[PDB]
Amino acid sequence: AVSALQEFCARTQINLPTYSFIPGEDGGYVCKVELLEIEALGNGRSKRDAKHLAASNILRKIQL
Repeated sequence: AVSALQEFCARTQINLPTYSFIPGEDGGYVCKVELLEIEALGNGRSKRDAKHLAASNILRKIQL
């Protein structure tokens, strides 16, 4: 998902997204992504998983 968002950003000539991670309540990981003043979260058992989930969510918000 992250690659798709970064590619999207390139094609649309906008800034790249930034990410931040916090411990999840269930012992997993929660990721926040910020781009063009849009926020989205992702929830998974790893930073990898959460990062892509967050990227996917924010991508839809901006792209669609």
